[PDB]
Amino acid sequence: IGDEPLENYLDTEYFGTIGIGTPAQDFTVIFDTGSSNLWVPSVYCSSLACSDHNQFNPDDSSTFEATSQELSITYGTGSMTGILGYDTVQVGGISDTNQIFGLSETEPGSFLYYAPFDGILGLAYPSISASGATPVFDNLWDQGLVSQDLFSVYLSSNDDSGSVVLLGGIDSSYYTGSLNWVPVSVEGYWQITLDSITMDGETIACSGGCQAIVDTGTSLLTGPTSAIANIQSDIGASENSDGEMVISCSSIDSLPDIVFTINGVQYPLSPSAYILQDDDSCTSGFEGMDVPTSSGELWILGDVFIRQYYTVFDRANNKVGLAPVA
Ligand SMILES: CC(C)(C)NC(=O)[C@@H]1C[C@@H]2CCCC[C@@H]2CN1C[C@@H](O)[C@H](Cc1ccccc1)NC(=O)[C@H](CC(N)=O)NC(=O)c1ccc2ccccc2n1
Repeated sequence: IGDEPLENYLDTEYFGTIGIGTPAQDFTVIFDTGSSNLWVPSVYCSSLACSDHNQFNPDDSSTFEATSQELSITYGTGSMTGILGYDTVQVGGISDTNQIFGLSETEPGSFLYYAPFDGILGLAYPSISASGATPVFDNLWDQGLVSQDLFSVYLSSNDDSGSVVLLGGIDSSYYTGSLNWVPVSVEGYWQITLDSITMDGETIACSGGCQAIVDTGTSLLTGPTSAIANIQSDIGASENSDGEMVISCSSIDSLPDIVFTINGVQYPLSPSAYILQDDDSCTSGFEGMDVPTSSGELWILGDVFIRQYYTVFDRANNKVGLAPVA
């Protein structure tokens, strides 16, 4: 069982350190359950974002193996192109030998330039991995480096330390009650069916159900634009002249919970969860973002949600487990 500590950066980004190569070259990466590739910047990249982050240098590792397979990934925000290579990846105390990963060659645009972290470590299914690159957790399982085919995630609140990804285990001290298991509706993302979103026992979005993903790599709780506007209206949020969904810090205390029903079970978020506070600057924890799929538009249950619920991602089962944080 491997234990990867995560830094909680401003309750907005959670990343941990990994080593790549021999000897290990270190990188910070988002542990991202909404994607499946591992990549880091490399010395082959001249983009601005590569210039202000740690760069992998294959010529300094005795265990690197080149490939000629190319890689291209577009995220919600940010994108990269690169080349795949193999090396040993030290993650959560495990030596992940023979791990295929991306060496960036372009990282265009500005979001990544300002980001504290170097790269991304995807924890989703191989079906959404670009160039069909074996994801890290799949490689760990395939090599028998974890005995149970599952991992769990605790994300801390209030910028505290203690966030972790537990590779190959579940630690019950992080949660109250027993885990509620939710079947994966579509295997690619960790995608599940949301049954309803309610406030004061009135349904306010996702009438008749809707698809959602559990995504540690997304800060906010996102959903279709029109539905989110309604929610924002419902919690009394309004965009300021600077493009920021502002809310009076007094509402944290007046407002009711917003309840997510998942596999027939209620998962409330109190105002203190769905409203972000920073010394009398309070923004909405909801953000409108349209994510079209075959099935339907996706909701994203990001860090706003995950901070409240210890999450188990079970590949043996194809289930997500949830329970309220301790
Ligand atoms: C959703 C949003 C608020 C924009 N947040 C993010 O995107 C953060 C931003 C972070 C900083 C920069 C680098 C990426 C990380 C991780 N991501 C979360 C990350 O978990 C994100 C969640 C997501 C899923 C689907 C659609 C959009 C967004 N996943 C992704 O972005 C995955 C990555 C992949 N190729 O597998 N991308 C897609 O699934 C993707 C992107 C663009 C598309 C355009 C047309 C058709 C299909 C498309 N699919």
